[PDB]
Amino acid sequence: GQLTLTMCLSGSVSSVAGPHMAAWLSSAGVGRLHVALTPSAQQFVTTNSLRPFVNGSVLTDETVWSAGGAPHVRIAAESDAVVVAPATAATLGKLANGICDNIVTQIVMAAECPVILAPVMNPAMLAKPAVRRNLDALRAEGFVVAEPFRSVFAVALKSAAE
Amino acid sequence: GQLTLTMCLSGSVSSVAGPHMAAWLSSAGVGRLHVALTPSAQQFVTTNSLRPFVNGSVLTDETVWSAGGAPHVRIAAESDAVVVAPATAATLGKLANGICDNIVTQIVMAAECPVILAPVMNPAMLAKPAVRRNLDALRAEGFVVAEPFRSVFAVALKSAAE
Amino acid sequence: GQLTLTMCLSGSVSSVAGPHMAAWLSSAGVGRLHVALTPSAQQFVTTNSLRPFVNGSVLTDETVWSAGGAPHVRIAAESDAVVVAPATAATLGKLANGICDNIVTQIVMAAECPVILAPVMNPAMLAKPAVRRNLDALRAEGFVVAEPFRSVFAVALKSAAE
Amino acid sequence: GQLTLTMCLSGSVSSVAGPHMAAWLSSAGVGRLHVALTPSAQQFVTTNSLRPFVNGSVLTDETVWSAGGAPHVRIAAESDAVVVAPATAATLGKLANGICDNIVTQIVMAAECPVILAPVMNPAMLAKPAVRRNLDALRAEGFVVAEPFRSVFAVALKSAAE
Amino acid sequence: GQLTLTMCLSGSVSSVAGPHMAAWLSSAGVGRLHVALTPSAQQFVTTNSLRPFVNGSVLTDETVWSAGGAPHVRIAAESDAVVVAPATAATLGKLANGICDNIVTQIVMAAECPVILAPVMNPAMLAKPAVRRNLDALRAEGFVVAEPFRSVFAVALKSAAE
Amino acid sequence: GQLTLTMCLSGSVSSVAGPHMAAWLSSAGVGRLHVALTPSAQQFVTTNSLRPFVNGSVLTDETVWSAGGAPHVRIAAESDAVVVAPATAATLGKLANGICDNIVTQIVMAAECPVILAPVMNPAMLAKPAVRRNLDALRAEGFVVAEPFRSVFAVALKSAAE
Amino acid sequence: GQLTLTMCLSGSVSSVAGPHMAAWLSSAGVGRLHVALTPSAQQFVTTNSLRPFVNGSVLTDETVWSAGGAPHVRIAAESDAVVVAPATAATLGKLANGICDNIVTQIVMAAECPVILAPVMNPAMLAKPAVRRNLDALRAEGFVVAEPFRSVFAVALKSAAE
Amino acid sequence: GQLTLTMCLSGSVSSVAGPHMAAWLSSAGVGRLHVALTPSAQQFVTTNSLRPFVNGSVLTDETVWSAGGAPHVRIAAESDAVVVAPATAATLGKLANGICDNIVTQIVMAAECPVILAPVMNPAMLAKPAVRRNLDALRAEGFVVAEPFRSVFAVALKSAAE
Amino acid sequence: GQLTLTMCLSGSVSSVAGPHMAAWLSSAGVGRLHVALTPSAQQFVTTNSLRPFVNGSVLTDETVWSAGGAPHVRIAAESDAVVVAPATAATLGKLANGICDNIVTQIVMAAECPVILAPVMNPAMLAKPAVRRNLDALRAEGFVVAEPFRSVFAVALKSAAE
Amino acid sequence: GQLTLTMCLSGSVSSVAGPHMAAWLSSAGVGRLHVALTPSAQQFVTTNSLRPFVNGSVLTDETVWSAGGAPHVRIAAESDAVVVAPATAATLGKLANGICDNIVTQIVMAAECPVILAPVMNPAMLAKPAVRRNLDALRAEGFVVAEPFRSVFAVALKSAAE
Amino acid sequence: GQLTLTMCLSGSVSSVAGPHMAAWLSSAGVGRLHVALTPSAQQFVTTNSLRPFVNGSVLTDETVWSAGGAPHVRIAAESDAVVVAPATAATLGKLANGICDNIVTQIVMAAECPVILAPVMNPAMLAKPAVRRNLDALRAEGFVVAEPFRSVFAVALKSAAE
Amino acid sequence: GQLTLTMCLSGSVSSVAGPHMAAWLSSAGVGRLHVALTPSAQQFVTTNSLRPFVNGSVLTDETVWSAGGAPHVRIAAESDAVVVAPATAATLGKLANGICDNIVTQIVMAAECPVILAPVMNPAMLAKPAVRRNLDALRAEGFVVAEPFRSVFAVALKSAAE
Ligand SMILES: Cc1cc2nc3c(=O)[nH]c(=O)nc-3n(C[C@H](O)[C@H](O)[C@H](O)COP(=O)(O)O)c2cc1C
Ligand SMILES: Cc1cc2nc3c(=O)[nH]c(=O)nc-3n(C[C@H](O)[C@H](O)[C@H](O)COP(=O)(O)O)c2cc1C
Ligand SMILES: Cc1cc2nc3c(=O)[nH]c(=O)nc-3n(C[C@H](O)[C@H](O)[C@H](O)COP(=O)(O)O)c2cc1C
Repeated sequence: GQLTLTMCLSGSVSSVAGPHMAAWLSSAGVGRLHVALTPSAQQFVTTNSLRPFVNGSVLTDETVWSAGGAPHVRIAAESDAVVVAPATAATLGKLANGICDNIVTQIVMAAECPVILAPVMNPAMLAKPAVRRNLDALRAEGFVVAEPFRSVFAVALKSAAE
Repeated sequence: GQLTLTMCLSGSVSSVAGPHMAAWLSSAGVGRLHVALTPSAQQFVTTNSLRPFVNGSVLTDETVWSAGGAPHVRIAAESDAVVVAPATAATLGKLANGICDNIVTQIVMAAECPVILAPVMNPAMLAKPAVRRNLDALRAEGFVVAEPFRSVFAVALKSAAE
Repeated sequence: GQLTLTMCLSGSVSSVAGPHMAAWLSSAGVGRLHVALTPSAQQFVTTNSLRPFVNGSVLTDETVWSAGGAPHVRIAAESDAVVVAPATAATLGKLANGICDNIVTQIVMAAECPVILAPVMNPAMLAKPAVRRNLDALRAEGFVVAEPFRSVFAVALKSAAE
Repeated sequence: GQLTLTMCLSGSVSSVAGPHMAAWLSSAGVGRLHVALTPSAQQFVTTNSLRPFVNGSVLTDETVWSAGGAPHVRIAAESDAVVVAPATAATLGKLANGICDNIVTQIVMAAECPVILAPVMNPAMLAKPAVRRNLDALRAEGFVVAEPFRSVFAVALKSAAE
Repeated sequence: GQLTLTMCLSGSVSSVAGPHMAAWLSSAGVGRLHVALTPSAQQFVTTNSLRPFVNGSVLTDETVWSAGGAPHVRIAAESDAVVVAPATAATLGKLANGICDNIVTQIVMAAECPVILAPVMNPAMLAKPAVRRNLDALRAEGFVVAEPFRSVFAVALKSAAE
Repeated sequence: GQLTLTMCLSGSVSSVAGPHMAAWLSSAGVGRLHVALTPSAQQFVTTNSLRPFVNGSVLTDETVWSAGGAPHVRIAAESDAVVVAPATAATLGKLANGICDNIVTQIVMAAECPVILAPVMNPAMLAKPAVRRNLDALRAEGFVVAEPFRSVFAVALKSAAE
Repeated sequence: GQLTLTMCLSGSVSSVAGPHMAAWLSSAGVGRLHVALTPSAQQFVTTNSLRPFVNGSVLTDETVWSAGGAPHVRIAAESDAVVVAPATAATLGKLANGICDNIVTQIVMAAECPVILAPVMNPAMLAKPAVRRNLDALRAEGFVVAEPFRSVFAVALKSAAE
Repeated sequence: GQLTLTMCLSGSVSSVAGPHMAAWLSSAGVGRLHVALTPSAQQFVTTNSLRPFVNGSVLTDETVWSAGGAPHVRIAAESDAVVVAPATAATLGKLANGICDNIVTQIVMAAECPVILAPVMNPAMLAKPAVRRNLDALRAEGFVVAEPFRSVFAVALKSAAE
Repeated sequence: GQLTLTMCLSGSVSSVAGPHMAAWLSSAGVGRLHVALTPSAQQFVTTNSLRPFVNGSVLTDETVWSAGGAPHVRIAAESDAVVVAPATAATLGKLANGICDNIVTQIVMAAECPVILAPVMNPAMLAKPAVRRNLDALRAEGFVVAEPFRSVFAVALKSAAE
Repeated sequence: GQLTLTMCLSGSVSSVAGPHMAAWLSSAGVGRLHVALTPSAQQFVTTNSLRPFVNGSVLTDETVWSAGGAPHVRIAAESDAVVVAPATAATLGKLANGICDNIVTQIVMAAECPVILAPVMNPAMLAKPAVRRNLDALRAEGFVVAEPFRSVFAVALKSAAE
Repeated sequence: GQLTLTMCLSGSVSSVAGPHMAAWLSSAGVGRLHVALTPSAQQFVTTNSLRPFVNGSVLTDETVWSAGGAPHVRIAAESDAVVVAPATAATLGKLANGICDNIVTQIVMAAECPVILAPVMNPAMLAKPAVRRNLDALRAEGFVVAEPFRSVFAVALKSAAE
Repeated sequence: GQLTLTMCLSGSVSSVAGPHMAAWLSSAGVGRLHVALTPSAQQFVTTNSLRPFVNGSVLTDETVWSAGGAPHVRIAAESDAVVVAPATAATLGKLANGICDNIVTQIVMAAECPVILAPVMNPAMLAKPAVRRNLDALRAEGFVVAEPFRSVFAVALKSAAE
């Protein structure tokens, strides 16, 4: 009802569910919804597919660049929860190592609200030691790592209540 | 099992469900799946979001132009059913009046298999006389008009059996 | 005074009068004025020539695409009258057959307010049977067809009162 | 001898015969020959392949746009016959419904001379009800529909005599 | 009747009246009409909106560059009057100081016929000392400055008689 | 506190101080701050370097063109002082001669508030007669010429009080 | 029946007959047909006009570049005859002097099968000494020079039998 | 003989040896050879220099993007060994930290076969602590790190046997 | 007086004299003057530098391509003399071997009037055997080779008299 | 011998003599020669036509922009004379009014050496009052105005001696 | 005096101080100054704003790419100190993990001189565990981390003395 | 030791050995090394792969064009030997016939030092009469033709000694 939730989409084909998830959130209590995309995510989701379901901003690296300022960092501050779903190995690896080189990773690293991450990758990657350690680091950040999607957004909304 | 189905996507935001529908069809009996997009549909679905679920071709006007030939018309001939879902007012209006100016409308007008159409538009358009008459014309073509999505593909698969 | 009027411009050289008409409307009672252009209309009118006289939006297909959403359909809903003046043979033919492939035709087909159309073409086209039938269809839509420009906007403003 | 004939080419591969037909006409009595192409026709014929055989204009949508004015409509007025050969389903459908959205359809709808049309399409389209009705409409226009190419231009030249 | 008049358009929104003025002149005695545009004027008028009313040339900086030669200077020589209407502060300032950096200013400075100028600007500029002095300089050139549009073209046509 | 100040930046390397000056003004009483750039100034300052310190608009010629309207002239009207700092020889020369060919010069010539100018150039230019006369003209305009930067903005803020 | 024939097209307007010739060959015994174009030939023939009649490859310099490898040289090796028809003066001159700077000349110089060449040029070139000598050189290569088109392809098919 | 080997090339000038190495492998027992390039590697090797020696795919980020799907991940699965040679500091650092942001790093992190890495960098980097730790991490992945090129491919082929 | 002369310019820096030579010819008896440029010549001469002195056509490869037809070959036929001055080694080599791959070489090889050539190159090229033989071939063509510029055009004008 | 001379070229067709003049200067005593072009001058002279005769820099606005710094102002300081020949009305007007908006005008206004200007324009401009006054202003600058080209460079070289 | 210092600028708005800092260094003892920018830094600083104060090179990724070679690595070797100020979270994270994917990170990782880093970020990032660990890693590299700008360059100059 | 050698690379895949050969030469006595590429060679070698091994210039047609002047001809003059290795059929054919249309062929034809050529082509071309004659012509030029690569550069270095 009174919640501002920011949804982040990574370069996984699962992010085609973005518009469906945004509608699920919109067609429920969520007051403000924001969506941010990594560059790779834009090969699987278009911003025009998200805008009809998103009463906040739909942010890409190009959108934020041409607008100037740091509107994404304002949105991080204004969020009661930030969800990265799907979260690719690459995005998890960047967050785990503090390398915020796009708008999605900058939003997460600027956020002080609960952060829920939903890793998605082939299990030929999810058991690799380097990925295990990244999940360890992400969890030391205080982030919630939901291994292995409506269940994910339920946990985010609960955390956003407090 | 032994069926070749071609799915067509129109410039409605509902066509973001394309990849989910293609996976539903793929994760079932369908043997060959093809997908064709109108130019306007590409603002809502990317071809890269469809390709992982489509063991046939993913066709756009640009894809077919640069390849040369009429591969879409070969695919129409090889199809046991053609589904347009969603079908915009514009696409319904073009088919209803024999104006096949893109690959999607050319596939439908070349097809001799069952054709199932799923109109999607605001009801401020669906009760307009011109749209009613277009649906009359589409139905005189022998096309199945499913007013007002898994139910739609079920009817297509039944017709494709005979 | 309390009226929202949307003016649509077609690919006829007569649409160079757009800015003059918008000023006439603005320099009178009209409360909100919107203007939409077909792609062909943009070879005869620039958006920058309209903006100084238009306190609402000036919409083209490119403007609406990059903005995302359906702001033109919101504007159709918010309009007390929609005027297409000039209305080319091509635009009349598309409306008459329910083929809304640009923002102007989508606005008209989404509108539930009075719609006034001002055909403009060489009389070598206006007596062609196909054009006569299109005008028949447009008039069955409930649209007001003003054969053969201030008089046109007067009729629109009267209808918008009720 | 004293005749001005305008030849129109549609997006069918048969329009590669354009240059051969223009030479046949040129290498005979025809006094002025003009040629107009639809955008789709330009994937099958180049203007440079036509110009050596055409003592009038070779018109495309881009040619006419950059030149300004309506030189194609002047050419329609100056023609003693207009031939569309090949005429695609799409072009026939547009003419049949009064939607002149390119230079070829504008020339036909502006012409007051005899108009001869040569449909070309797969018979999976030519027996479709919507195409049958379009041919009915084209023939109510007074156009000569030559179902199912030198024979076509012979009929055009006879009509141009009166 | 026997007069050649060149009309120049500046980067003021008033130059949208260009096509209407050209038709007024054309729909009267004027024998040859030419039109030239500054680059800024092209954000308010298109050349395609002028060409149907202009039996001479419609000149822009790009048109003249790609054509080569100085066709605009030939047109200045062939003119019985040159009208700049509207004349922006910038164009007045350039003429007043002999800086002909575009085709419009080159036409005026090459002309030996009567030159009529119609300043248009917000009165926050027209009382500025620098603009007053520019008008002084323009008038020392022998130009007719019509402070503060059919009346303007009437004065030009009278001067062109002698 | 209650002041609207517009800062203009010219094509001098000194305009890299723009962001620092905007922060100095912002980190003080100034209520609304606007910034406008000449095209040459954009080789030394980016708009993204200014936006974080500017609670009004950051205007370039391209920004204003694509937005349509004259938002810069609205901003001139709404300003209690306009500062050009640095002011190049070229910009001083244009203002001095009433040639407002970009957004910065248009803002100054439209402004009725105090105008403070800070010339910056090599003294091989500042003693040239033509530049001396331009400063004479600028000062006859009522502009404050601060020969030969915080001191400049102090004078502007004092004048803006009345 | 069992023959692989490669047809090469040069920058002569006669190469518009390419699609007609390819259909003649296809609508006969020829088993594999390949077509290669010089860059200049592409101003007279499009690849999309050839592809429907060509069951092998349609090769241009750009096609081969982006594909990588030397697929044209594989096709030369696999050919039972190579026909250049029309063969321009420029292409004849390059072959005659061993300068294979495009895909067409590389195919001929790599071919070990019979090579049939059909010169086409104005007789103001065909009697020039330099062209006579080039034909001498081409014929010393073992190539068949058919001075001065179905007859040409008949000779090629006979040679391909042995 | 029966082995599928994938060779990866990084942005080191040493990757100009790629084509020579691919020929060495091809001119030996290797059955299927694939090559993948990082974006930086393409300033030192062209894909056209590799294709003649590579009977599998030559993959770049652009190649895979436009093709859609994950053909590189299929190739990782089908490989009996993956060699990165040369492996830059940047590529080693990305693999070491699970950041697969290009096709080369995605292939390695998806591979379940032996992975052999050949670091190449100035020793001013190879003794840096951060690089030492990356090599530690790479070796904990089970990768073979060949400090400090035919010897490297020999070790890969031995591992691929089992 | 009654002569049509075509001047050709090659990629030598000496062709900057083109405009001066065209004026010399124009400021004398020459009735029609045409100028053609090789692509390399356009790095040393612009067409806009020639047009003011040339009452015929100024032809480049791009000019002729976009115009369609063979206007250069018409100009060759209409010429009483063709001069190539300067003539580079490359252009001499192409003519000598019948390789007319640009508009300049096509004009010469189509011309039946006297042809005068003025070689210009470093003497490190003019004594090379291959260049000597090319001059032998050019002279067997009947061309006049003026080893080693007003004197050259005098010889051309004398030959053009007969 | 020991002199550094900078030659400036304006947008007059006379600047095609630039390369000839630079060679005349080079083929004499001049030690360092620099050349600068206005943007309009580049439609009549190419930089590649000047470079072979210029042992200093050949400067355009684009050259200086991409290089950064003010190399043209360094060259002004290092010059013993600066010649503008031809000097257009526009360039004279800019210098006369202190508006150095390109590299050529910046060089002149930065120069402390003798400056020689050679006006070139149609006498329909040279007797205009505004141009007369500009020449008055140029001469008050201390510049030498050579009304109405080797004679011009002789005067410059004499002044450069002192 | 005898020192070569390389200054690196990251994608923080603080890097607009780059030109001011370079002038401070230049207007002091520093003998050679170099500046390198990350791609993101170029949205806040232009190279043209730095060049006037930098007697060495101003390096970007594009500059180094087009020049070829590794001039940045030569500059790293020639430096007595390298300062990254501001250093973003992203750049710190890359250095901390040995991922030198741009010219700035390559310069630091190649440098054997003292390296001083000035982190700049919102404290919502500087207390994140992943950033703390990166600073730990940077400091294990021997780098000087100046938490939380003239003071920073003072420490760099002291270290460069030894 | 004291030798300047220029290496030329043709459009053969063998030119990928360019960087290895340049290093072999550099890692030996050669004092100055230059490298020039044909346009086709750039699909197989990048300039950035050569620059690290080349202490002279790496020249392409685009490099030389944008630089102006004839730096390649200066390099030809300064060379003690010029090697073309590999030399394609096309490049051999051009040299053999004096057609220097790119920088590589211009360097060879300008060179007065020993010239060593290493033909590389499929033997389906090397026994063609036209290629045999080209080798005859190349050898009459005094060039050394090394039929059928370190051995080639050894012969060049021996000749360069005298
Ligand atoms: C956000 C958005 C949603 C739209 N949804 C629909 C829709 O659901 N049904 C429809 O007929 N048109 C819809 N339109 C309008 C169509 O996109 C438009 O008519 C288009 O030209 C259809 O093109 P196509 O039928 O060739 O795909 C929508 C437009 C926008 C901007
Ligand atoms: C073919 C041609 C020749 C011209 N010749 C002159 C000339 O001789 N003198 C002049 O003042 N302007 C001449 N002009 C107009 C100038 O090019 C125009 O004023 C231009 O903007 C000058 O720019 P610049 O002074 O910055 O070089 C000519 C224009 C054209 C198209
Ligand atoms: C993959 C490939 C390899 C080639 N190898 C050769 C070759 O080894 N020798 C040759 O003469 N031509 C070869 N060619 C053809 C040449 O690239 C072609 O003739 C080109 O225009 C030569 O240009 P250049 O001599 O100006 O560099 C090859 C072409 C391709 C696509």
